[PDB]
Amino acid sequence: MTTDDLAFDQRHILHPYTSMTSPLPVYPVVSAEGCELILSDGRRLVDGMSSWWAAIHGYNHPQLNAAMKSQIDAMSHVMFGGITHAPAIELCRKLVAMTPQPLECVFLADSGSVAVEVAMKMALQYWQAKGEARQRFLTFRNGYHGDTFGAMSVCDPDNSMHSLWKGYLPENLFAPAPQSRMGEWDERDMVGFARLMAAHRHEIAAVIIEPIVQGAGGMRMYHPEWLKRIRKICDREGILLIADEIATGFGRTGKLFACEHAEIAPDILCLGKALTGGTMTLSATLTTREVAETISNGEAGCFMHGPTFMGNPLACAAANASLAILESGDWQQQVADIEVQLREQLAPARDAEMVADVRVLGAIGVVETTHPVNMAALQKFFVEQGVWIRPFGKLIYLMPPYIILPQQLQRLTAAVNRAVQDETFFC
Amino acid sequence: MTTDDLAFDQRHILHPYTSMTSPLPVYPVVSAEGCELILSDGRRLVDGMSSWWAAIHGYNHPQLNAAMKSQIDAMSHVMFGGITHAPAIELCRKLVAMTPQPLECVFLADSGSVAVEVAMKMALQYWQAKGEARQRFLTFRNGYHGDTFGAMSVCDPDNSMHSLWKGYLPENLFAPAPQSRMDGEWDERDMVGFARLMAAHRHEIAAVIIEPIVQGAGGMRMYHPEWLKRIRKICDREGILLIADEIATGFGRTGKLFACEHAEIAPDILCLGKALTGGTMTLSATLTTREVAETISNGEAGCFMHGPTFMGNPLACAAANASLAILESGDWQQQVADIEVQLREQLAPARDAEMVADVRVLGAIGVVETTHPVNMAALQKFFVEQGVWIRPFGKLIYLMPPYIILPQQLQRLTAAVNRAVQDETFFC
Ligand SMILES: Cc1ncc(COP(=O)(O)O)c(CNC2C=CC(CC[C@H](N)C(=O)O)C=C2)c1O
Ligand SMILES: Cc1ncc(COP(=O)(O)O)c(CNC2C=CC(CC[C@H](N)C(=O)O)C=C2)c1O
Ligand code: NA
Ligand code: NA
Repeated sequence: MTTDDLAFDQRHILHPYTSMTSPLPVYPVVSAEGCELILSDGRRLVDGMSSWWAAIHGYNHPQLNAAMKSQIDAMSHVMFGGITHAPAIELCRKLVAMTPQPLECVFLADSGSVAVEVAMKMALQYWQAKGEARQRFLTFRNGYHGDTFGAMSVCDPDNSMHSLWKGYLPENLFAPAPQSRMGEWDERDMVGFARLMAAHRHEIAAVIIEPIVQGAGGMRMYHPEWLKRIRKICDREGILLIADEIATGFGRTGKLFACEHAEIAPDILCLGKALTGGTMTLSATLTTREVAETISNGEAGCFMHGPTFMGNPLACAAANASLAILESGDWQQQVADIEVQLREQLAPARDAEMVADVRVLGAIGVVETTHPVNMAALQKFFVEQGVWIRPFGKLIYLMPPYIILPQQLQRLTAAVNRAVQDETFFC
Repeated sequence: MTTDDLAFDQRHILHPYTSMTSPLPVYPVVSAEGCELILSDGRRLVDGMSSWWAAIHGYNHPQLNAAMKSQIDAMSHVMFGGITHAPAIELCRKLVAMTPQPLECVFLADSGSVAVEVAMKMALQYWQAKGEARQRFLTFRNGYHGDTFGAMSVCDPDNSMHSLWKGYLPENLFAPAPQSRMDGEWDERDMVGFARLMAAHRHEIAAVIIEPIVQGAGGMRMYHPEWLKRIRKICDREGILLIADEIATGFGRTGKLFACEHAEIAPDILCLGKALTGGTMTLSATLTTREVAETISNGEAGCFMHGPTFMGNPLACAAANASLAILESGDWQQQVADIEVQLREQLAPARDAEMVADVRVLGAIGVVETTHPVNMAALQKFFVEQGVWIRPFGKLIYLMPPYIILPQQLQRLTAAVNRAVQDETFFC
C-alpha cells in the first residue's frame, strides 16, 4: 500500500463512526495470523480486540480456512428461495442443539443489526397475528443493538444520540440501566423497571436486552438475578423476551451463551460476530415454534422478511467450522484462564490516577477511566508497544481471541497499565 | 443430502417470505458451476435467476474463486475501525472511477437493506446539519428498498403490507408508480402526482428515493428514462437530494453499467449490492458526494453515525474487485445486448397466450406477466422437470440469467416459459 493508496482511503473511504474531515490515523494491515495483525511495513501487533469481538479463534485459522475454501469449490452462494443446502442445514442443526430446547426455529440473516430487526419484526408480527395491540419495546438504558432504524430505536437514547432522529424513531420504553453488578443484588434496583411494566404491560410486544454485559453502551456487567426476574415478569405478563447475544454469545462471558448465567431461555435469541469466527458477516435469530407458527398462521401467511443473500453457503460453512472448534470444549478453560489473568494483571490499574473502575468477566477486561480517552494518541501509543487496542469514550478494554498466549495477553495488560499512568493520553 | 435433512429444513429453518406451517417443497442444491445448479439427486438445472440478480458471472467462476482463496490466505477479515486494507482501497477506487464524477465518497456495508438505511441516515444527518426541518422521503409506489425498518418505510405500502406495522413505521410520501414505459412514449400527464406532492411538501423532504428504470420486487416494471431526467432537474431546483437504489440494476443488468445512464443523470446518493460481489457473498456500498459527506461530519455528531462490525470485510472486497475486473473487459456490453435481442425474440410469442397480460424486456431482464397468480408448488416442479431453475413470483414469470449464458441455455429458459403459460394448469 503506497502513500497515494493511504491518501485515497483518507479522502474517499468512509470509516465506521469517524469524521470525513477530521479523520484520525489509520493503520494499513496486509495480513493476519494467530493473534497478530501484520502492518504494511512489517510491524506485528498482538490483537486485543478480536476485530470487534468476533475473531474468537484468531486469524488464518486452519479449520476456518479449509471449510471456506472447500465451500467455494462447491458453490460460494446460491439463493435460498425454494432451495436449501448442506451448510445451512448443518449450521441450523448446531444452533438448535446448542441453545435452550424451546429455541428450535432459525432465521439466518446478514448482520447483527439485521438480526435485531428480524427479532423486532418477529415480536410485532406475532402480536399482530394474535390480534393484540402491542408495539412497544421495553429495554435498558445503556443498551446497544445496532445501527439500522429499528435497532437504533432500542439503543440508549443518550449514547446513540436519539436527538438526531427525534421524530423518525418510534418511542420505546427505557428502564434504568441495571445497577447491581455481576456483586450483590439490591431490590431497590427493580423499582424503575417495575414502574414501566405496570404502566405499559398491555402494550409491550417484547423486552429486549443484552444479557449480563451491555457492550458498546458502556461495557457494564450486571447481576444475573435481573434475567431471572425479567424472564419471570415476561412469563406472567405474556410478553416476549429477546436476548441480544451478538456480542456475548459463543463463550465470551465464560458460558456458551450469557443467558446461562441465570439459567433462563429467551423467546427470541440474536446471534452474530463470533458465529463465523469473525471471518465474514452472518447472523442468526432463533425463536420458538409458538412464535414461528403463529406468525405464519396470521394474515400475512409467513414471517415477512428475506434478504438476498439469506443462508449464504460460504458464510454458513465458516460458521459450521467456528462452532466445530467450540465443540472441542477447550474454550471453557481458555476463557476461565483469561479471566484469571485479566483480573490479576488489570488490578494495578486501580492505583492509577486516571482510573475510575476495573472489571472483568470471562474474556472481557475493562479499565474505565475518569476522563475521555484521546483515541488517536492512545492507539498510536499502543501500536508503538506492538499491540492493537481500540479504546473509546472512557473505556480501555480487552476482548482477545480465546487462543491468545499468556505472554501475548501480558503485553496487552502491561500496555493498558502503562497507558493509564498518564494524563498524556486523555481528554 | 438425505430426506431427514429435508425434514429438518422444513420444520426448523425459515426461508425468505414463506410459511412455516404450510411449507412448499424446496430443492436441495449440492453445487453449482457455469450457468448450472446441481441438485443433490444429480439433476442439473440451467439457472434463469442468477440467484436473484447477483450471479452475473455465473457460478464457480475461476477468477472469483482465485481472488477469494488468495484473500483468505492473507486475511478473510479484520476490523475497519482505525484500520484500512488493500482490498477495500482497490474496490473504492474502482467504485469511484466507474460511477458519475460527483460520487466520490464510499461507505461500505453488509447488505442492500443496510446500504439503503445508510443512504437515508445520510439524508437525515445532511439536513440536520444545515439546520433544516426535513425528515420525509418522497418515493414512488411499487418501489422496494429492503426489509429493515427504515427501508420498509419507503417500500410500497400495499405490496409490503404496511398495515402490519401501522403506527410503528413513519409515513413517507408516495407518488404514483411511473406509467410511461421504457418501450414506449413519454406522457407529460405522468408527472402530475409527483409534481403535486413536491409542491405541497418540498419543504419537509430530505430526499427523493427511487429504483432507476426498473422497479424490481414491486412488479418488475420498466419505465421511461424521462422520469429520471425530470426527477434530477426537480431535485436540483428544490435543493433536495436524490437517492438512486441500484442494488438490483447496477453493474450492467439493464444494458448500461448503471441504470441512471439511461437518463445520463447522477444521483447525490447511490446504493449498490448484489452483482457487486458477482453474487458470491453479501456486500453493499453507498456512495455520495463530497458535499454530503463533509456536511454530515461538521454536524453536531462530528461524523456519519454508522459502522457495522464487518464493515469493509477484506474477503467480500476481494470478490467484488474480481467481479468488477471481469466487467472491465467490457465483454458484458455485447453479452447483455445479445441476451436482450434473444429475450425479445423468444418471449414475443408468449404475448399470444391467453394467460399472458404483458411481455417486457430490458437488457438481461425478461418478464412475462400473467393474468392470474402462479401455483408455486406446481409451476416450480414443472420448471425443474424441464431442467431449468426459474422462480416465479405472483403474476411474474421472469428471467434475469448470468451474462455468460449460452444461447442454447437461454433458449431452454424461454422455451420453458412459453410452455408454462400455454394453458391454465399452473395458475392460482
Ligand atoms: C450487542 C450487539 N448487538 C448488535 C450489534 C450490531 O451488529 P452489526 O453486525 O450490525 O454491527 C452489535 C455491534 N457491536 C459493536 C461493537 C463495537 C462498536 C464500536 C465500539 C466503539 N464505539 C468504537 O468506535 O470502537 C459498535 C458495535 C452488538 O454489540
Ligand atoms: C432494489 C433493491 N433494493 C434493496 C434491496 C435489499 O437488499 P438486501 O440485500 O437487504 O435484501 C434489494 C434486494 N432485496 C430483495 C428484493 C426482492 C425481494 C422479493 C423476492 C420475491 N419475494 C421472490 O420470491 O421472487 C426480496 C428482497 C433490491 O432489489
Ligand atoms: Na435450541
Ligand atoms: Na464516481
